[PDB]
Amino acid sequence: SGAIYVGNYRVVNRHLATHNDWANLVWEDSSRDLLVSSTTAQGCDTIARCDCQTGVYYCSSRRKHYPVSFSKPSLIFVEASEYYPARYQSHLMLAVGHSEPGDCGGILRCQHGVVGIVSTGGNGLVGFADVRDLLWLD
Ligand SMILES: CSc1ccncc1NC(=O)N1CCC[C@H](C(N)=O)C1
Ligand SMILES: [Zn+2]
Repeated sequence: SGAIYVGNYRVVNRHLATHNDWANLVWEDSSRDLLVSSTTAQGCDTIARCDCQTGVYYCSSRRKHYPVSFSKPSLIFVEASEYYPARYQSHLMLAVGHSEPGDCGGILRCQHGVVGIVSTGGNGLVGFADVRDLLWLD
């Protein structure tokens, strides 16, 4: 679990969005596993606008942060799950690092701000949904 809070927006994994997120929907994209909902309170986070390929992510299954080198956002094949059929997920960045399903929502940050959130993983890999291209979040 986990979310980014920026301005009057809450960014979550689309497969983990709540009834309240869908009732206050701003934008969603199943191909990116992202959903953004509106909030009444001002958010605590700021978004990176950069081309960093290194950063640090929070891993809830280890209660720890880990450093990572990650690929540029791209179209990656993701196997079927209880949430989606087998498909290509877009704007996804992969890295070597531990992750389990419940780790989705952990933030990846570089020195400039929030880069994205954990969205996929397996066998020593972790994948992050990029948010740096969503200029309207600011
Ligand atoms: C950190 S998620 C993870 C980690 C380790 N084994 C497996 C997984 N699970 C996954 O990758 N998925 C299940 C939830 C929906 C994800 C999607 N973005 O399509 C795919
Ligand atoms: Zn950066």
